[PDB]
Amino acid sequence: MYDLLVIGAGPGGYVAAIRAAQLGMKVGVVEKEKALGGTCLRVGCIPSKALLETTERIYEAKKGLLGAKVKGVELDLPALMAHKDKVVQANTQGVEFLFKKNGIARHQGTARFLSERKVLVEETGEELEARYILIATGSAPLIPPWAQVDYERVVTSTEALSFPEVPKRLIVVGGGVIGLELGVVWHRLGAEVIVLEYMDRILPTMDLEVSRAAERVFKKQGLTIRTGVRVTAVVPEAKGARVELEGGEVLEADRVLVAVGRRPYTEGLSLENAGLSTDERGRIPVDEHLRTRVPHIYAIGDVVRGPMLAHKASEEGIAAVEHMVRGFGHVDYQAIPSVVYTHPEIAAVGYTEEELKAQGIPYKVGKFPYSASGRARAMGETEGFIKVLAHAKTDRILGVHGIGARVGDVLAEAALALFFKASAEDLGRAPHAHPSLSEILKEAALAAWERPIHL
Amino acid sequence: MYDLLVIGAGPGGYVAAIRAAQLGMKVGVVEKEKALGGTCLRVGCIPSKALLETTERIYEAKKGLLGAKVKGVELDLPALMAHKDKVVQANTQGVEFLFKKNGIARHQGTARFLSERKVLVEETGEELEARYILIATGSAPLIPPWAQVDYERVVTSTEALSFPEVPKRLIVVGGGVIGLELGVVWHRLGAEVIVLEYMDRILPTMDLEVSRAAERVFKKQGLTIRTGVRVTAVVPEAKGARVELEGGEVLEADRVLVAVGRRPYTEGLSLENAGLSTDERGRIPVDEHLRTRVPHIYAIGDVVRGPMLAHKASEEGIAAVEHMVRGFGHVDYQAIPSVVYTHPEIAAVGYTEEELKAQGIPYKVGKFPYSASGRARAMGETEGFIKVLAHAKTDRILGVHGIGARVGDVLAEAALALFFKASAEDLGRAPHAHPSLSEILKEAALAAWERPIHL
Ligand SMILES: Cc1cc2nc3c(=O)[nH]c(=O)nc-3n(C[C@H](O)[C@H](O)[C@H](O)COP(=O)(O)OP(=O)(O)OC[C@H]3O[C@@H](n4cnc5c(N)ncnc54)[C@H](O)[C@@H]3O)c2cc1C
Ligand SMILES: Cc1cc2nc3c(=O)[nH]c(=O)nc-3n(C[C@H](O)[C@H](O)[C@H](O)COP(=O)(O)OP(=O)(O)OC[C@H]3O[C@@H](n4cnc5c(N)ncnc54)[C@H](O)[C@@H]3O)c2cc1C
Repeated sequence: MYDLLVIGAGPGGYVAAIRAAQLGMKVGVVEKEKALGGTCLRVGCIPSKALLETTERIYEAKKGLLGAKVKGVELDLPALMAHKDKVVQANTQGVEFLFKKNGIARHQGTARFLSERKVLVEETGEELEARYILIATGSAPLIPPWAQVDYERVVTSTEALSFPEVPKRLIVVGGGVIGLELGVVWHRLGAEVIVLEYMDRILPTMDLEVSRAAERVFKKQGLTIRTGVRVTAVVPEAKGARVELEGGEVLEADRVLVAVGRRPYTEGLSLENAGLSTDERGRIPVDEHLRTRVPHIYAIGDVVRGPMLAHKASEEGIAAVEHMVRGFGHVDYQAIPSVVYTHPEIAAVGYTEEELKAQGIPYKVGKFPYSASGRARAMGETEGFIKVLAHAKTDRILGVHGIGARVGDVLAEAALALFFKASAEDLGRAPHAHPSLSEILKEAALAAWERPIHL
Repeated sequence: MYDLLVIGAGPGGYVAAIRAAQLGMKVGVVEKEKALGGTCLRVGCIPSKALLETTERIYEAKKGLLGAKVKGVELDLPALMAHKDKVVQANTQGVEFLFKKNGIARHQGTARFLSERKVLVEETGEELEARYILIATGSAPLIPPWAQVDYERVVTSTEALSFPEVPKRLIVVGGGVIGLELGVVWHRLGAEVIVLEYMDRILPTMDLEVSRAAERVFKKQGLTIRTGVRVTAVVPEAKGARVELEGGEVLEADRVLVAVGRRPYTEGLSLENAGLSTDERGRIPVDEHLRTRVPHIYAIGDVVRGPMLAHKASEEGIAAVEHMVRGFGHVDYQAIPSVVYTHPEIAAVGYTEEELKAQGIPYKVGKFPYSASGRARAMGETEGFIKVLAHAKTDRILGVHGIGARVGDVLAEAALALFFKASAEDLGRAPHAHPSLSEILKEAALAAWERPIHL
């Protein structure tokens, strides 16, 4: 039998499988979709970043380039979508390559538990046994009952990656990362975009300061952002769709993207046959080693608690399989960055000010603006900042947060510093290339420690 | 009198002055040029990066943007140069702001030693005394006797930042960082550029594998690069200039940039009156705390040994003044990155393979290509790599090197890892955002340690 059977071939599942193979396990993977790579590769991170990177270049050329006159920039939607598809194709084929290289067996079908040690692949009729089972079934779009999604006029993120033309009017229901990113993609191509959010801010996982800054920037760019608004219905119409709000207001658009969250996905898994159940939010409860209540069955990624991120899922996959083989594993949740791939980028790592205040932890704030950065100035960027939060007594970095050009790339270093349990002093004293955006992080760190040089 | 008198207001001097004021010293600074910021801000890092960032965007638009049909792009050189000037001016005014904020006194003129403790500001006639003196006089372009520089047709980097029109043909004599960067700027604007280097490689401070890749990339972009050639004369002509090579070959061009290096600058300083002298290369010898042989006189930056980089100078400035006040101070030379701000960027930190082999240090190589990167592919980038060198016994990161889009940004993280004396395993295990160019570093690190997930 298998040593490890993995259900799902997303970031969590497929990386777990490769690591397990590296540890000497005989591994099988069941995935119901034809291509490997999960939500992230097929309809998530990869296609969305393809669209974001390319539209960003297009948008900047349309606004004008410093030192030049651009005579014309015409969207070529077939070419834009072809690039997206080619990037996805290359990535999924890469996972296939790595499975074959690492000797990982793959089954195509919906895995369903028969017992705690046996799983049916419903399509092939195969019954598979394993010593360890790793549930990595991911998530799915949350579709509230009031949202009548027809996958045409009222859509999820998947269809929003592939609109057959630019929507004259797009409404995004939900002010989270996914909807905002896709809102920006189509706004750059000429769509009038309106974002509706029930909560009193967008990007709720970010530090409040960063959420507020993000809203200002996107409004300046020309998106309409409306927080504190409860959508009561979304209904398709003949050649568009309407969005009803609490109080009677009705908005009309050509497409409406329903992006109010994602829910852990366990449909068709028959968890009950393994002696398992989901909690109130649909998650599979796990302990600190990612074991369910049945000790040889682990769960990771979007199907369990924690930030619904690809690299969160993969790190949990690594820790789970390392625990299976060695009896020890661990994920440093405080070193996992969360990034929004708009321009400017928006990011968070470690604790927000809100979380520190709630936990009663005393801290110092260090902040350095992009306006004081030589490199940012050189690029024609002036807006944004990075903020370092450090413990008031120990100087330990507790969190790093920012908004600005490439801030996600810059905060890669911040995540490393957190992983290294760095002090603000040590981050700020470390050499940083001049002139570079990393110097913004350096000065922010110095400011948290004591004082910066350049403020 | 002053506690500290600093000679030179470049990255070394001006940062040292701010740090010194922070430590409670009474500080004066003598600078002969009207504007503060030194070579770097006035005629170096800042103007060159302004030109590089802006021409990069113009050049991409000329080549075509993914998902668009782009018409021809028309250069506006007055607008390009206006941006450069505006960036420089904001940066030099920033230094003025910080001097005033920190209570640093400034003198305009050439400093010249009268004794070990007294310095004449020649143009104001002031005789200035100090407890500590910090020589941060920088460097100047190396002009070999065979190069007849008239600062019009045959020029240094300073004039090459401000050519009145795009030269139809530009020849760059010297294949180092500064010449290559400026060659690329004008090439993007339509110049036929030829780079001549005496050594058998360009970018001699890079890892040899990286130098070779750089040569291939720039040739493919359309630069002519000729290594192994000795220029024997450069002479201005009426409407151009000629470059003679050993053996009789003569090249002709509209402008010739002589960028064969920079030399430590101590002209007019009368070092001998301080009881000091320069070595054979023109450097001021210093000990491990940056003291000259006269222990209250320190020297830093381009005027002393080590990489001639702005952040190297400023770090030595911090270390020198922390030694004056506290008797501490430290510079981690192994963590200082050297970056070339072309596209793709080119970078090095810590030891090259050549240095490791020369020193007999056993090491492992880990390499991950941009071709395997999800984020890189989404951007339309496929070329380049990052390479991590780790000690064969201890797994200590010894060096990190790369070429690729934004590789300098990515290697900010590598510099931090080196500063923390971390292992390849430490770096490779750290969470990294997906999809991001930083994952290229992560996978290279894991490959150095043992094996990556994605190869
Ligand atoms: C548009 C969009 C953009 C995103 N952008 C980013 C981003 O840039 N960065 C980031 O970190 N995250 C991003 N995400 C989130 C990211 O996609 C998820 O966090 C990630 O995919 C979670 O990985 P996972 O392995 O837990 O689950 P998934 O990637 O969802 O994989 C689960 C797999 O399990 C399969 N499956 C489920 N049940 C069964 C069954 N019973 N039998 C067989 N197979 C089954 C599914 O077909 C699926 O392929 C984005 C998401 C969306 C939709
Ligand atoms: C075109 C170009 C591009 C560059 N790009 C980069 C890059 O992007 N990144 C990087 O790290 N480095 C770059 N550099 C190198 C960088 O400029 C130097 O490493 C840096 O300026 C060194 O700082 P410093 O303080 O030692 O000397 P400097 O910046 O040269 O400052 C010395 C100052 O001392 C003054 N001075 C000298 N003698 C006297 C005297 N006796 N009295 C009064 N004043 C005096 C000079 O006028 C000068 O302003 C570049 C250089 C060039 C020219």
